[PDB]
Amino acid sequence: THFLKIPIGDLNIITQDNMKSCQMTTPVIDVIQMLTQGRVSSVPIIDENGYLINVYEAYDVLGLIKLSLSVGEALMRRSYTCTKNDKLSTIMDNIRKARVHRFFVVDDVGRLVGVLTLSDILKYILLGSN
Amino acid sequence: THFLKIPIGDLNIITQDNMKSCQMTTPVIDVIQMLTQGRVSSVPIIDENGYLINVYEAYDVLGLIKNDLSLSVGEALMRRSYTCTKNDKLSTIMDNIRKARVHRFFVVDDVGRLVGVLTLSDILKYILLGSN
Repeated sequence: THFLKIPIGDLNIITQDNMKSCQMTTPVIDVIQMLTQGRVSSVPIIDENGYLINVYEAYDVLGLIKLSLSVGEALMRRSYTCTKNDKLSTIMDNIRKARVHRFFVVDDVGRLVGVLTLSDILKYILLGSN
Repeated sequence: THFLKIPIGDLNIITQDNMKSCQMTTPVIDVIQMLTQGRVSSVPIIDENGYLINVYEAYDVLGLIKNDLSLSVGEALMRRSYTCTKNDKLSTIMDNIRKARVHRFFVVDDVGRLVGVLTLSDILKYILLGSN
């Protein structure tokens, strides 16, 4: 019950592997390949310096086709994140509301530092047994 | 634009692989193991005769924890405030996936029994192959 108030940065649950990113100039078709090959349902979109500006989700692709155009153009006019300091309690709530499988972790300036997956939260809970 | 009107049962996208199920009496703690080991975010709840009863999600688990996770799936369902057939058109299914935000759609036959599943991942691969 006390683990809920502990900052995720100390919960040994954030990972920095398999979080390949894309850019405003990345073709959608290329991002689809990233989603399928990487077993992920969303890819982070950052700039040249590493700042997280948004994300491209498998859902967006479904809306897109009711190809080669970049991610920027694909999101043109159509209808998330946390820091290592946030508490697991508020994060689990935001995950439920937004219904996403990955919460990207950004530093104090907005740069992508890691990712917190729903899978790792569940495993944390599973071990919560014992 | 014509593939959107084709029934998924003819799109060679439905699978019968990783789809282990559970029951109303299955302890949530056991369900959590299925989600993690199967690398899935939801598990189909079926009964003794194969009928699809409901679906339990990882999001549901997060709900129970604002306490003991040995409680059955049945009881857990009480604390929370999906499906299709091989005849449904791809267009209808992609819209429902988008609106409900799920990664898997369980496929049932005409009698309501689970016969397979349709993952978002496979829909994407189907789209990707659109590079012909």
